[PDB]
Amino acid sequence: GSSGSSGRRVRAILPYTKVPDTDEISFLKGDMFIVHNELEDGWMWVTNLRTDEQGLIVEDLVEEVSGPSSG
Repeated sequence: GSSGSSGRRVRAILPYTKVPDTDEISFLKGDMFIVHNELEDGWMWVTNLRTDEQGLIVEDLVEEVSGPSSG
């Protein structure tokens, strides 16, 4: 266990179409996730809270969940 991040939270602003014959996962707009590992080429090993599965999503199809406003 080395120095890193705790766990960034993001949300799918739009529905994606996982790739056929791969680990990728299909999510829907509104579905949250949990950033566990930060990959390269714009990718991260997160886990959908709805499907409760792990996969590879792009940081371009998600948004950062942070702010003063509640919720």
